[PDB]
Amino acid sequence: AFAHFVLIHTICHGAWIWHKLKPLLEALGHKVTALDLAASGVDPRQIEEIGSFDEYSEPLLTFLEALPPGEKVILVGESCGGLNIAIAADKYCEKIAAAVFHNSVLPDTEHCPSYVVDKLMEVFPDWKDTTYFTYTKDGKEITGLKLGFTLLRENLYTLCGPEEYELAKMLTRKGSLFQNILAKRPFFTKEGYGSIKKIYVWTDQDEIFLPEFQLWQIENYKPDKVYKVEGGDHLLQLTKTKEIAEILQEVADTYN
Amino acid sequence: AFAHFVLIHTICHGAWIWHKLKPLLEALGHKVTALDLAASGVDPRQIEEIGSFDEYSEPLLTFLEALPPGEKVILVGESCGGLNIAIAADKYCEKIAAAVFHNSVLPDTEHCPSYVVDKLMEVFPDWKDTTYFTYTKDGKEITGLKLGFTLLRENLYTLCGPEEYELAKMLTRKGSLFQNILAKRPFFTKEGYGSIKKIYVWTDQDEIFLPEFQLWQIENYKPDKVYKVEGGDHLLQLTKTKEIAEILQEVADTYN
Repeated sequence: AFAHFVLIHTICHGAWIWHKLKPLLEALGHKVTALDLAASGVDPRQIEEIGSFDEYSEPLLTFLEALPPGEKVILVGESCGGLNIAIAADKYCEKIAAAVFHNSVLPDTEHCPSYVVDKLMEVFPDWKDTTYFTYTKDGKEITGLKLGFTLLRENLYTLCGPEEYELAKMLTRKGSLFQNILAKRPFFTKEGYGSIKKIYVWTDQDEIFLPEFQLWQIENYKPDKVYKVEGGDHLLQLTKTKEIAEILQEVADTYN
Repeated sequence: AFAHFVLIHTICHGAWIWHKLKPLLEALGHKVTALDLAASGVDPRQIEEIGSFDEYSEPLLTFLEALPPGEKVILVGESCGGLNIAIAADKYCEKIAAAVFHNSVLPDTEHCPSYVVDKLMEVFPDWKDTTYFTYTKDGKEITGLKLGFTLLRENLYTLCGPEEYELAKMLTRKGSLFQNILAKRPFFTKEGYGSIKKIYVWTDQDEIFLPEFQLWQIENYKPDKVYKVEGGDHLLQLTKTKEIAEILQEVADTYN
């Protein structure tokens, strides 16, 4: 079967991270939308204009709003994209056939929104040459960051080619986890986010979202289906593009 | 020998177009700077804020200004990047060891700045699905454009892979040729731009900067050296990356 996939990048990243997977999915006959979230990729906004993970998700929310009644899509989020998925699901669960997590955070409904993010910081505390800054928006102090080039090279693009890593150095922008804002945000709902089908894709060779963290998330919030890709790195859409497309095809044939 | 190359993208493009060539040049021991011009790539400005090709060149001019006395670089421009080179040379000729034109416009000093651009429009009048718009800046009506996806696919990324073409669809932004502004701009000088060494690189398989146009430019303003690459397409830094690096190495060993 064919499906309409909506690819969601992580903070500091942009739609460009999906430049290899998107054409492959289309070669399978699927419809693919790869969005730039607020202040990401070529979006015109700067991070200082964004005050929460929800505002950061605007482009995704607006896209879903534009979907005619009856049209469903399969969301695919990488790394922190899982949070965008949760936010979107509490607003448009009926338009989501399923959500696919790609080495991504997996929020739940029993703990506050920042729960898995706080856990991630515990498992991976050293972000190496990543730099941080602060700005104020809507009366709150937000911590912004810019992923370090060494961190990118060693933990994210571990096995990616130098041509792919180059795009990261040229295109990655300042972003934020809005961690303190997530902590005070209303919990994700059981009726919205809790009701959607969730497929968890990962590899134990991920050098940033370590096995301890990912296995911890799976035990914390049981996915409907779990796919483990052998080898590759954190950026499976670059190092295991073909494998990811095959998994997404199966998801398309399973959930609608 | 080693040199410091400054790669300059064309309008509607960004530094990302050099993601393959930059690491290759560095693997040869060179220092490489790939800039995002105004309102291009991840530059924060929008095209409506730019009123001339000179303002558009700001990032290049600012970069050259920051070069300590005695430090020279080799400029490499693609397509319309040749105009940025001419503008930069009339301000920092002493900091330019040489300029390399990569399937690029080659301005002269005998005709107005828009001369070769006007000729290009005559040789390649149909830009297919490219769209146009107008905005006003500093009392002038400027024609902006957004390269059509079909034009990109068929004439620019002719022989490039679908993964490279995807980046173009995801990253290309609105831009402008500032043609009417160039027409009224003071002529490029013989003492500045006219004095720098110019190396012309091209391929007769270019589907947008056609052989008629490029051979016309070579006859119009005789380059110090001409390199013709067999095969490939308009984007030789993607389809003939290795060949381009070898040519640039020879340039580095020739001009300093």
